[PDB]
Amino acid sequence: MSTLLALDTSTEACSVALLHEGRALSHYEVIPRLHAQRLLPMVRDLLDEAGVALSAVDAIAFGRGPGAFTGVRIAIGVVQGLAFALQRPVLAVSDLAILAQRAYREQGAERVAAAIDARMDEVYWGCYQLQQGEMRLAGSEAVLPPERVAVPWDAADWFGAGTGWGYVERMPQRPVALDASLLPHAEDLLSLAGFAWARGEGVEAEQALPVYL
Amino acid sequence: STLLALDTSTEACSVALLEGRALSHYEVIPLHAQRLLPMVRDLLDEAVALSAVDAIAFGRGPGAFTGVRIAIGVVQGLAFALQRPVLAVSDLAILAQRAYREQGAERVAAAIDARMDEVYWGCYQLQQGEMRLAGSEAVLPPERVAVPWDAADWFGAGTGWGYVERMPQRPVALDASLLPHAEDLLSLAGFAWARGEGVEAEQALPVY
Amino acid sequence: MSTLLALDTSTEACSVALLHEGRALSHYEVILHAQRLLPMVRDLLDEAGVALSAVDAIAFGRGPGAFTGVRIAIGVVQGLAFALQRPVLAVSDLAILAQRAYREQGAERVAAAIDARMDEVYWGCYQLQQGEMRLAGSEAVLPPERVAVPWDAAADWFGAGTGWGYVERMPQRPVALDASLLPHAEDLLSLAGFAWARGEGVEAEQALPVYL
Amino acid sequence: STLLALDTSTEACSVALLEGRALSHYEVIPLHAQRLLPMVRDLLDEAVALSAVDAIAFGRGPGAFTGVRIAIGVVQGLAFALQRPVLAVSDLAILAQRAYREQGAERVAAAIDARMDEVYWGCYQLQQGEMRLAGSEAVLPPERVAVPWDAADWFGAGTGWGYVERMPQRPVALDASLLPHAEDLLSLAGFAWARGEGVEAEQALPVY
Amino acid sequence: MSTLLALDTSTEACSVALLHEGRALSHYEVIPRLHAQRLLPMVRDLLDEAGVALSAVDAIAFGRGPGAFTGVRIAIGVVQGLAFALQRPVLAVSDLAILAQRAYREQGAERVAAAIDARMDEVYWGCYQLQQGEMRLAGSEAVLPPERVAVPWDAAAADWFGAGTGWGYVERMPQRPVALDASLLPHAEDLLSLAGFAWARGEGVEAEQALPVYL
Amino acid sequence: STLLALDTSTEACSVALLHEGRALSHYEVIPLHAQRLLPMVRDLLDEAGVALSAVDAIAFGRGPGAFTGVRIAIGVVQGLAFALQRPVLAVSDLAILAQRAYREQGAERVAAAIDAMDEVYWGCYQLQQGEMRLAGSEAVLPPERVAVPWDWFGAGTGWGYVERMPQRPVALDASLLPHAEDLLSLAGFAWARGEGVEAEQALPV
Ligand code: NA
Ligand code: NA
Ligand code: NA
Ligand code: NA
Repeated sequence: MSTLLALDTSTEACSVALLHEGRALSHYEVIPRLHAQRLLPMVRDLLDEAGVALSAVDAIAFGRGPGAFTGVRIAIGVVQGLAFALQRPVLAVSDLAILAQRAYREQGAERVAAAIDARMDEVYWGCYQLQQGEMRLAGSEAVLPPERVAVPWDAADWFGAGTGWGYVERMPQRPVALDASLLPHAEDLLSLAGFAWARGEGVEAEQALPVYL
Repeated sequence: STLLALDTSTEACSVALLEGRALSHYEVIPLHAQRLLPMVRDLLDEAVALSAVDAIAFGRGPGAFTGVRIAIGVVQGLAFALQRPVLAVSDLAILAQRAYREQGAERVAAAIDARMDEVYWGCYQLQQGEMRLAGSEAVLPPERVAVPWDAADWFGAGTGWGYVERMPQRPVALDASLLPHAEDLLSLAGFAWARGEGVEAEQALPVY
Repeated sequence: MSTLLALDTSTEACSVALLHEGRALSHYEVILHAQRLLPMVRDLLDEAGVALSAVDAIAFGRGPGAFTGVRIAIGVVQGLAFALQRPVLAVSDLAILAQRAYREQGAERVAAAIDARMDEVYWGCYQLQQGEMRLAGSEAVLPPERVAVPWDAAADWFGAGTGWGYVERMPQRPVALDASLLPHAEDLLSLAGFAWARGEGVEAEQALPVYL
Repeated sequence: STLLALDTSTEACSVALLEGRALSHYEVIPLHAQRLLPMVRDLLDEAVALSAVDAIAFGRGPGAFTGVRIAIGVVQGLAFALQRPVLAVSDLAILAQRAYREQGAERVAAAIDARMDEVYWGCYQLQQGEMRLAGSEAVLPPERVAVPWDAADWFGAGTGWGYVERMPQRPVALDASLLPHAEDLLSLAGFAWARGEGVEAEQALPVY
Repeated sequence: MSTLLALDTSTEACSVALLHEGRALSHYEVIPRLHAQRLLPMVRDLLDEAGVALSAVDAIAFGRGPGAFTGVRIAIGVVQGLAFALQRPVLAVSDLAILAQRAYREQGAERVAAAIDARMDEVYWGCYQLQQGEMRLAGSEAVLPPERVAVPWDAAAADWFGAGTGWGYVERMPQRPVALDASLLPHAEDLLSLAGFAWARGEGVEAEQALPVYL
Repeated sequence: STLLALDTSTEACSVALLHEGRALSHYEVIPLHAQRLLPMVRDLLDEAGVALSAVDAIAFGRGPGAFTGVRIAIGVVQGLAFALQRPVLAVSDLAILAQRAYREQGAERVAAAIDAMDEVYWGCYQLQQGEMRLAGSEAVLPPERVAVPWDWFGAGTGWGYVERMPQRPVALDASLLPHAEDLLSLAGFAWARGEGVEAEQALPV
């Protein structure tokens, strides 16, 4: 039924995805910070390949951060512009959540501690737990030095996801399994956006905003 | 009486008002020093004069260190210039009252996520119309957390319940995503105002 | 009939402006633009009672200026322009200063300087040609000591922009200067007028910042 | 005109007021949500009606993340209920004006200590009666700090000058212990008010 | 009979051109994109549009500057890489000459003083005069403060045109022409015209050889 | 797989080839890259008895490093790949340093640094199955702000600004530059994972 567009430029990965008639399509490229250069062309190519008009889009999902300061904000701008002009709602979704949901798609983890490298020798951190198909946040998200990091579980199997885990040796807990290369991917944003769209969580374009931690 | 209710203690930003009618505005976005005042103005006009307000209620915390303090400063300012009293209410209590209104929970163990791998903890039991603190509020690791009832049927409300697995006891049902809501603060303020609990603007302060 | 929307967030100023049926409206506020720019755009179209569908091109400040601020404008403009299928008009923020200084003080020769990161200034010199401040030479990012005008030693010229807080380290200085001017969308719009008239518009995808 | 001036951006807590007379109250203690409002009341009475105030000035920062925000919230509240405009002023500028009034410095490199081993940096030059920003304010490591004058005679004011040894240039004289003072904010507000720079209570916000 | 590919990325403009069987074809695009993105796609599009295979190219011309020494560097590398792989000669051509050839094509000017803005209060300077359809340098190019630039013809009696961004400095120059165009930029089509004259003289350098480009 | 690898990221100029599982390399320090790179490619090719048409993919140092030298190697690579119709492999110069310092000094973990005005290019790498993989993220920072993600080596031009790092290492080489053989190593890893891209998309950091 619902046609949803998903954009993420919060990290080194620039990706875009489209839900249309139950089918999901994605483009994903890693570049460094040429995002402004490549985000629209990608939307254009995806719509073109799918044969979907932009007017067909019911809502635009975006990675709201945390991640790169300028990166995140490029996504925000494009999305703001698109949704205001179309007069459609937007869905803000955490990049830590996107990480979590990807680790669930690719590695089958149901309990993920998402961590993203951050400026000034901290990392962004949020732990997620599968609930009815959706990785949902457990506790709160934060920017912490890797030393002060902690899980909300006890004996439980969990996964370390994201480039924050480059700091694993400096961190209290080590998980049974881990992936420190993993980036937010728009395909997974699209899944999360679906759950949010089902609960009707969409907002006006003016409120498409980045997070502060 | 006409009462005004503000809360910025969590991700949630919320304002509410009580002539005899009761209205609420609730927006989840982390910024609070930007959207608070507008929400006030939007509500006063879409319902009423500001100088008609007899008292102002607020979340005193616990919660976000800066968040609670923004609401306090606003309330401190509003009330001083108006020369009206204020109504200090706990955010754990608001959660309690919310879980009552929403799911009919008469016994609510409220837990809000705190810094440094801890939770703010408070247990509330429905007395007359109101959730009321059973014992005292604390800041604890999740493994040291405890309830004052026998385990009876009780509810877990708030973000602190992300740590449920690490706690020594779990309720039948719980909502890990509940946040303090200004409507519920307003209910709680009714009880406090009717009991003459108001204080002068200066004494409006966050909890420690 | 050409209707032009103009956005600028390159510096602490956030401004929008509209050109419709030979009329020019503009708002300007000095204060996180991501919160403010789009609401301003809304209020403005409302105040002029115009619809976004009417707009033929969107003009923007392409920098130089704040790295992230420029990018916020570029992102919104890209997004508006793509959904609307309209072309975009890139205009320099140094040019906008020059155009403002001409409007506000009659200066026909303006050395625009915007304070840049790491003890440098963005520098560009402009002179009036048929009512448009046009670039004379190149824009650059320079230490203030290495800054130079393309004109003969005082006709008079004017120093415009926050780069002029460095006037004492510069090898020369004008008779008059305003180190407090910021880009203003009304001037962006005047400039846009000229660029639209020469068909300088480009696809939404190409709305990008400059690097100096 | 009658103007009110608050600042809680540093350790210092300070309030000041301008009928034609000018009075100041200044106390150094780290708490601000407690002593601010009283200082307001003490000053209004030992001099004047609150509803007589035409505008309110405040330190917008930089400084203490929570500190600045407490003053903002107070000012946001006061001004809204009074329905008067507000006057945003930088704390680095206040330092500049203070070092002028106190030691006669016409060129002041203001530096306030910041988190994460950095300093807030702003250079000010006396123009007409007022210190005015030369270039822009920044948050820098002390080794990257730079002045916009030739080295002429200039002054270093504020806590950021604890890091002087790590900076690439040092002035003839400096005061590492200066803090923003409400008197000086009030001077700076005069210039801003006379230029019609006031804004509506909501737009009162801290700097980033 | 000769097939030449031409590209220029020395300024804000990216342009590409092709001589094939006596016909010229060119695309010119002015954009803020970094060239690295757009130069190859433009080459691709032009070849496909003309129906010419890369392997049919006899030689490749490029503007060797002066100009933005980022876009010039891009050009030097692409062309050297394309030519190393094809094993075909390279034809370095001055951007000051390209301007002259352009002012001649567009404006009819047979004597052109090309000037391009340079770093640090200087301009790149070169004077050009028509010979047999080709604008030809007289006598060398320099990077000079604007007060020292000079023309080799009589500044007043002769008819000459000023071309390029350096003419921003015209007030500081010891002479000026009746007409100038300080916005004029290099165009690959005029690079092509000049490449043909150079090719016809047996110019052309293997990619391996030291390139007559001094940056 | 026949792989060709090029670096002019810094002052050093180097090229390498992997043909028939043999790895060959030419290294030369010369402050002149738009002049010596292609000769080096041709010489190395002769010495391997390989024709450029044999090559399946072309690796290059994408930076960071000297802005001129990087932009030329990028351009050369794009040109080669467009004409041969071959994919390209972008590899960080900081990773290349880290791979060199492993091969040469045995270092199982490296903190690569390259001088940029004031700031220096920073990246920390760890060995994982013979490949020096990035730990956190690469960054441009002033020398003082530099952090580490952890018996660890310090590599590159940027370790000349050692004082107030704040951390000093076990051992270090402040004159270590990127080397094509180590770019080659890293490329083989990238190749094997299907990381190749179009010539069009070869771009610097
Ligand atoms: Na980090
Ligand atoms: Na500067
Ligand atoms: Na060009
Ligand atoms: Na010049």
